[PDB]
Amino acid sequence: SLSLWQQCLARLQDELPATEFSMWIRPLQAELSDNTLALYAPNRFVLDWVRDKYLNNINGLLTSFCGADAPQLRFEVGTKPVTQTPQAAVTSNVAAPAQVAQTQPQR
Repeated sequence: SLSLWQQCLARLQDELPATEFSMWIRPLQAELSDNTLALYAPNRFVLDWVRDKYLNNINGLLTSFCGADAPQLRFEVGTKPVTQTPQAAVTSNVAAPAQVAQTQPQR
């Protein structure tokens, strides 16, 4: 019924008139990990900012809710990066030893 993010928002808007959070969260995408509220922003700037105020607020609530269950928060820039490149290699080897020959008889 209720989601961490949602609560975090209302809590921040209820704790104080600070509506800024609504600007540094609306365009962002929060992710619940059953105990970790991540935040997806278009850049790192927003993250630092949000983690500056939002964090404090959220944390206070997480503990104020239960304390022994107070989860954590995460921050990142959009979705993870992408990878895709070729691969190859080459090797070699050369050799050609020898062995002297002699008997050296006696008398």
